[PDB]
Amino acid sequence: PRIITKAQGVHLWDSEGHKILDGMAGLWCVAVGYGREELVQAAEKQMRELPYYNLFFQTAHPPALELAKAITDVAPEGMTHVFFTGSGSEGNDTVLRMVRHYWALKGKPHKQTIIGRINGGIVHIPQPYWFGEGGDMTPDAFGIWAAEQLEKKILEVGEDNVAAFIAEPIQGAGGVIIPPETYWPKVKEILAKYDILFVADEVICGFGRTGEWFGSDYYDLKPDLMTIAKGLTSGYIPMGGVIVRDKVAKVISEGSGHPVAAAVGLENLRILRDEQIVEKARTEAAPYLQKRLRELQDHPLVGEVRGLGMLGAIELVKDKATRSRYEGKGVGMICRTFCFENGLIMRAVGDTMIIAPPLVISHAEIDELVEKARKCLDLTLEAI
Amino acid sequence: PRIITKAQGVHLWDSEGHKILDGMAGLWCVAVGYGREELVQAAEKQMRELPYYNLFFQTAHPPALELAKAITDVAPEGMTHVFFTGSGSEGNDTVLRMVRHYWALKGKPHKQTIIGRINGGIVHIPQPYWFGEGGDMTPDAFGIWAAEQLEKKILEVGEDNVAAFIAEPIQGAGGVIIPPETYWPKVKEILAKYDILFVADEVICGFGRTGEWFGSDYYDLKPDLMTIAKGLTSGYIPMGGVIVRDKVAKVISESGHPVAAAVGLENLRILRDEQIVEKARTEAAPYLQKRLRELQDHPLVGEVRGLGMLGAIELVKDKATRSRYEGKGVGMICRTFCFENGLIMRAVGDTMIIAPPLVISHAEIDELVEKARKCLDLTLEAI
Repeated sequence: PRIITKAQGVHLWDSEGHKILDGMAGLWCVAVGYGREELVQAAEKQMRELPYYNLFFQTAHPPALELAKAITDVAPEGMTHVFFTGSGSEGNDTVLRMVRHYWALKGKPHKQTIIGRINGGIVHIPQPYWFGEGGDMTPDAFGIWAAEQLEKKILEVGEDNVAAFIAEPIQGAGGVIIPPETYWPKVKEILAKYDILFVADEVICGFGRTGEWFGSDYYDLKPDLMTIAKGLTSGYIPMGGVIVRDKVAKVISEGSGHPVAAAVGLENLRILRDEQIVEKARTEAAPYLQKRLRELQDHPLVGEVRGLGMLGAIELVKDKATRSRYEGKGVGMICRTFCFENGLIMRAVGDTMIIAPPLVISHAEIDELVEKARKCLDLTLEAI
Repeated sequence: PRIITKAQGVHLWDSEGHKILDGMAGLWCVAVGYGREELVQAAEKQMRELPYYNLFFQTAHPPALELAKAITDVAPEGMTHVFFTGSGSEGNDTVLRMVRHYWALKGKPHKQTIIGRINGGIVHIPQPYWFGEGGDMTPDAFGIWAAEQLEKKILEVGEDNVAAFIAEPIQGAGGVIIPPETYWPKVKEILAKYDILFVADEVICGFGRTGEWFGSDYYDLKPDLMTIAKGLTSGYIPMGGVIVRDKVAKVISESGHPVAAAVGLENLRILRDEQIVEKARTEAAPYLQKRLRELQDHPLVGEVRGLGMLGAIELVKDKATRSRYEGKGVGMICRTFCFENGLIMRAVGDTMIIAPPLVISHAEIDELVEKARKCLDLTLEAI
């Protein structure tokens, strides 16, 4: 366990003066990067004024109402309400209660089952991970097939027994599973046929991570509920939320947020907008990040490099043609260790190395990342 | 009323300069009172060095670890572990899954049912509310009966099918339901007979509210799990948690946001180093309970009850029968007068309730009860 004494921009400094590039932005959290005093001052001002309370007695410009309006401004069309929580985990619980409450109010209490994906009361369908699970199929065909497994499960369970499909636009913690380009159009086509709610888990994809405001923007999804956290405050203060489409909010309405967290969240969103951090990540940072990341495709250890927006993944293989793994050898952990010893935070999911840098990472910092990553891929192979 | 421009000690100031005594401590949470700059500085400091992280990389003295130890320091017995959450509600969600997981890992997956109380997979037993439900029984005899309904319900569901009993030591949001003195002794007798977990809901009672550190302390309860929030940070930043007994944690074994934890750590340090819990018990609570009970002569008041830093006033139409102005919205009338006259009291039905900041002074207690009596006058005159 290394002791950090400073954090600024994309870098940590440990107690030994070693400078570390944080390629995971905290835990997918620190969108604007470390050391933005403005977020400190927003928490300090709100805590010093009136630390807590709402309705009957409130401050002049309550940050939560302004936060919700600002969230709905950058959210997909029709997403008009926001219910705030203390965390992303509390958000995903809140959302699953909302879908079942929604159907109960609609007079359909049998609509109880949540369909989710492997590695993403509850039933599961295959995740759209071509690299590990697609075999010799084309990405396009494996994406259509995986999406088709949602329809099968809806009919197997029974539409009148299904409440909702829940999914991250891109599975984060499961290994930056970027689906084939056929996947989401096919899922939309299936969702169009069935009276079930679609929950977009945007706790990782939300607030700039794909180059759009939300992963739902990236894939033109029209979810009914979106769970958010993390990037919402750039991780400076805990907070989650559920964004709700107008029709759903209308049903739930007939049958909130802490001010200090909301003040951090409002200021974090304002910075992302007024400094065009999201837009510049899409147009300037991500093109450089993805081109330079894939330059590692030549490495003997790298079976694949994938990524879009500010997400990236590097697969560690034993043979490239067959996409096999150094089974049992804990290659991911070994690579991660060398990463930590050479001032680079990547995380390992299996033998997948994943990165999600702060959105403000510069080209020069991207050069530092891919340089340190190749450096540790050599160290890993040599160690094997 | 409406726009608040300054909050200090036990008072809020609106934009026209009216000083309002917050008799509810935010919503049961502002234990140390408003305007404590130490908590601001703790959050500010922790936010600017490193905002967030877990293992592999950590700050020099991670606040969550110290806070766990500080909490267990003041917690009962062998409450050894703390698991942090973002809120009290998340804490209560976590504790219900913790008890069910505990019995799964022990190979008893049928132990699923949670026993709660009315006004507190789920089954309910009567709340120990003598004023509203005891009729003509003595409080002592009503309290025994209410507790005995816990045994009946365990046996009715079947011990093998019950995971846990969950209760606040004193129901807060339900209207400060202070039980008869015989209730918790009889409940402990019952719990001692059956192999179920006991969850004390301490979101409201924790961190000094009863004059002890916890409601479990006041009634010498030995819960297996305790849910906490609110006073833990004095509401300056949201946080919740679950304190776990050693035997539960050992089975469950087989992290909290650093800024929230840094605020909770300094808030706990203040409650201890300035003896705020102790002085509430020995100085503020007796004065408060005394002056509150002087309202019992008011024609509208059917009962004053209270212990520690909790208080309740029952508004009745007829004292002897304990009857209510049915349908006439009396509690809401009274609360509106309170707000207009610089006093925040919550209404639950026709009970007015208070839970002031623990630091409230005798002068401020005088202020509260002068204002309460004025509004009891205004309420009865409007009726």
